[PDB]
Amino acid sequence: PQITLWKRPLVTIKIGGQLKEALLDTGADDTVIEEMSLPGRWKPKMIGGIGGFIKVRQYDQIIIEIAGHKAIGTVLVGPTPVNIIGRNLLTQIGATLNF
Amino acid sequence: PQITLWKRPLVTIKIGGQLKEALLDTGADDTVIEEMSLPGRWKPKMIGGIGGFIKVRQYDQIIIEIAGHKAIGTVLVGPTPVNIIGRNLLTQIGATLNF
Ligand SMILES: CC(C)CN(C[C@@H](O)[C@H](Cc1ccccc1)NC(=O)O[C@H]1CCOC1)S(=O)(=O)c1ccc(N)cc1
Ligand SMILES: [Cl-]
Ligand SMILES: [Cl-]
Ligand SMILES: [Cl-]
Ligand code: NA
Repeated sequence: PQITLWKRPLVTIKIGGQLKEALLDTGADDTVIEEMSLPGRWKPKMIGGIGGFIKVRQYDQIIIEIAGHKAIGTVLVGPTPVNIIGRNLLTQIGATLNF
Repeated sequence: PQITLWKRPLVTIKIGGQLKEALLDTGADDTVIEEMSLPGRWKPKMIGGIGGFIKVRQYDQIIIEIAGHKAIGTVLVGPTPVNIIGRNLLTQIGATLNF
C-alpha cells in the first residue's frame, strides 16, 4: 500500500506464531520487539536514542510477516515502548519513502 | 524522490540559514533537532523515545527546508542523538511509505 503519515504507520505483524502491532520506522536501524520468546541463539546488545539506551537480546534469522509480506532477518527483543519494524526488515519488503 | 532503506535516510535540511544533516524518521511523531538558536517563544514538551521520556523546547511556525522541500512547522530542540525529521514535517512535504 501507500501509507500516509498523519498518524503513526502501524501494521499487524506475525512473529513467533504471535500477532502484534508494530510501527514501520525508517529511523530505526534494526527491528525491536517487546518481550517474547524466540528460537535459537542470541547475544546481548545495547540500543539507544531519545531518552537513552536499553539492553536487548539479538536473535538472527527470524521470519516476520509484515502486513502480509514475509521477511527474514535479525530481531532484537527487550523493553521497547513500542514494537518497531526497522530498516533491516523494511528493505526486504521493498519499502520506500516517497515525496 | 524514492528513498530506499539500505542505508539511513539522511538528507540535508536548512534551518536558520544553515545546512544540517537529518534523518527522515517515520517512527518519530515530532521533529527534534540538536541545540541551536531559533527565534521567538518556546513552550515545554515531553517526548518519548526508546529510553524514556525527556523534556524539549517547542518552537512553532519555524521555516525549514527538507531535501529542498520548503516547510513551516513545529521544531523541537533538545538532547537528541541526531536531527530527526518526524511525521509532522514528513506529512507537510508529502512523504508516504510505499511497498
Ligand atoms: C531516535 C532514532 C534515531 C532511533 N529510534 C527510532 C525512532 O523512530 C523512535 C521510535 C520510538 C517511538 C516511540 C517510542 C519509542 C521509540 N522515535 C522517537 O524517538 O520518536 C521521538 C523523537 C521525536 O518524536 C518522538 S530508536 O527507537 O531509538 C531505535 C534505535 C535503534 C533500533 N535498532 C531501533 C530503534
Ligand atoms: Cl538483518
Ligand atoms: Cl531495492
Ligand atoms: Cl507542524
Ligand atoms: Na537464529
